[PDB]
Amino acid sequence: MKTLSLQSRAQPKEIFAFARDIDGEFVYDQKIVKDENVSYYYLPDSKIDGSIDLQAGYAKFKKIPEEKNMSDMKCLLTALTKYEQEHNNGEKVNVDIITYRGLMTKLLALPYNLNDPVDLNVLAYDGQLFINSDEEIELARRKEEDEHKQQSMTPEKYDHMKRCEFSGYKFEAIATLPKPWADCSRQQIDKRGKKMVNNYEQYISVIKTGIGEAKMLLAGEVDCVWDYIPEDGKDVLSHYMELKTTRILESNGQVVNFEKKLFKTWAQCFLMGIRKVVYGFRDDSFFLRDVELYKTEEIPLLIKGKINCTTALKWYGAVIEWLLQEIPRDDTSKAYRVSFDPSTRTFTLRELMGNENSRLRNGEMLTSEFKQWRESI
Amino acid sequence: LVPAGSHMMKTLSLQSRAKTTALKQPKEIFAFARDIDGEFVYDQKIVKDENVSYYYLSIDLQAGYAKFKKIPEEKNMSDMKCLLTALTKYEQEHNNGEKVNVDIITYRGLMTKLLALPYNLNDPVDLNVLAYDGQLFINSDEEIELARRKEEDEHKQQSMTPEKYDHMKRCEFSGYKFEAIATLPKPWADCSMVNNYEQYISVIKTGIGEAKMLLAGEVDCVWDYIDVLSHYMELKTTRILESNGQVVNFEKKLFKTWAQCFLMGIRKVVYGFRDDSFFLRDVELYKTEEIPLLIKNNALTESGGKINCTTALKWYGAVIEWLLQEIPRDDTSKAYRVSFDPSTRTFTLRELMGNENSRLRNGEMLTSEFKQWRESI
Repeated sequence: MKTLSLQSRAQPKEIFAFARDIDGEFVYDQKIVKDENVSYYYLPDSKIDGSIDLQAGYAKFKKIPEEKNMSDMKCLLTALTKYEQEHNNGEKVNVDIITYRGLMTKLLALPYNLNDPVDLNVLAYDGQLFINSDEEIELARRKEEDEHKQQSMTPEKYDHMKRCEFSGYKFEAIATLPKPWADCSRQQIDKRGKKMVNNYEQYISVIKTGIGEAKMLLAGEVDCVWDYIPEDGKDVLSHYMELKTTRILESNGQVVNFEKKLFKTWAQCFLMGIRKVVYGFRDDSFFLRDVELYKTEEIPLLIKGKINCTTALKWYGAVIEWLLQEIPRDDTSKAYRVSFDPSTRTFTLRELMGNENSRLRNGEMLTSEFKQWRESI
Repeated sequence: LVPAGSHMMKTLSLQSRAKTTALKQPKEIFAFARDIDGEFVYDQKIVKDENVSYYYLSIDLQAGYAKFKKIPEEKNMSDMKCLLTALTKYEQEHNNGEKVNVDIITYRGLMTKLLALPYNLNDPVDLNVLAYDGQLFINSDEEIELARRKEEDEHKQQSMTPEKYDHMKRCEFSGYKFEAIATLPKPWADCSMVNNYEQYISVIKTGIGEAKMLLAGEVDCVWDYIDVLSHYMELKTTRILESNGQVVNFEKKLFKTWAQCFLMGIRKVVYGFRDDSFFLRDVELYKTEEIPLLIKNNALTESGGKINCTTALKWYGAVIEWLLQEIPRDDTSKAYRVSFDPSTRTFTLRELMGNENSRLRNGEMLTSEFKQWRESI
């Protein structure tokens, strides 16, 4: 086991996308993903008047079982395989690390969320590091946390919490359209507040980026398009936006808690090259009362221990460099666990058992089809 | 344990839309005709001198119904053979022995089905497509068409009274009767039973986006004299507009008429309006270019929903661009099926097996005469 002191200090572009459909199946064709799997922002000021009910339709929420909603490296590799075959001249993508934005967000946000655990699996294959959350650990963590909530909250509060979760998806539904306005039917526009809401559908952008000298492929869910998707398909990232919801702010204490969320939102968007985020603010009856659009670049200054985004990024840089330094890049006989333990506040890198390596390399992280592809090159 | 889709099939989103592009001006390059005896006429002088009608216009549109000379519908399917016969003659005699300079060769009616699709989601489409001599040839499928009309007819017997079934046949006759009573066989100065054998077919060069296309289409009459397209006119009939429901019925027809005329560069359309007793009560002249605004300004309604001609055209542009992108132009070893399935609302492109390819290339679509000609160039 190796240990990285917490005191350690060191232009994104989308290259492909994929989606999960309403039935939980994955969609890989680039054209169809762009044509019918990403929505467009539409929320006129006239409707931010307190009439929009973000808990309406809760009972028919189509919710994916959490066991099928963990970060999945397999679909990422399936999409990557297609990209390499069809758009990278049959060559492997030129990065050092392949992972999900949400996992990197956990690393970036760590210095100011020392109460949150982190557990990541890392393994070297074909000269690249593949990083994902651990299925077993994650599933158990989610189960434990929900069971704890059910047990420690009144029935009313627990149901209220579930409705808050729902309201985020509901906000996305009532603040977006499936196509540009000019290509929508009147029914598609006028009847969005009644449309069934689901969390099966996801649009996943995969970007090439990096930090310091590290090159990274990062996959992340994107909520919508702010204006349009460039016809020539260039610099599409700058056209995306995130959509969040939170409670109205009625006191100083609530504002400080909002800054903590803002930090996490900055981390998510910054890593992904997303330049805009809209927050919807709702009351305890779930009515939409205010909306605010933030530029990602200004969030650090809207935030006023003491959160420092620069320090966070220097820490993140140090973690990434450390992994690249400490994990033998061409040794495929081992797998590693990167862990942050909140009870001792230690950030650790350890070698997993051979059988854990076997599990990861033969299904959980790497797929047979991806390995066969990379072998064939 | 069954694939979600065939590995030999690709899907186009119904939401796909091309950017609006410059209007293309169609131009006639040759014509051919089918005579009263059902024989084809290819000589340009003879076709123009003997096979063209001229507009000239109580009147009972079901009169003479008893003698309607109706060609057997299985002898009236769109025929690539006659088109290729006419095209060969054109290439030999007027194009300096070179192939016509287009990407796609097909019939107007088939393209109309694609253009009108967004507002006709219950109507199936099935087209055969194949690459030959650097060009795509597109026709309906003979067997599918045969089965489909019979299927629909059985469905009618099964759902209609003998009288209403009879009423539907008289409605069909009334259109041909209107043409007969509203035209002369020659210009007035030379004029000293109803049938659907006689057809005058204009073949035009046109385009959409970057695609160049040859389209063959029946033309009803000349409005003044033989830029020949600008001298043609379409003739249609429909029931008088005595209720909102009839306005609904008319709008669907008027949109299809716009699509047909727009694609062919026909600039004028006359509708005859008839009552229950099939008396002609009103006649209205339209310019094709004014139809989209008439439809837009109609409060009554029916991308599904309100018909929008611009949206239709953007869909059509997307379809044509997609076909040209997805079907290898220089591979003559394969044939394709383009299909819209109303039950699933999916638009797909599927590679046919070798024996279907052979059937199309060796008689049904390509003729031996046409292939020998193109080879000799």
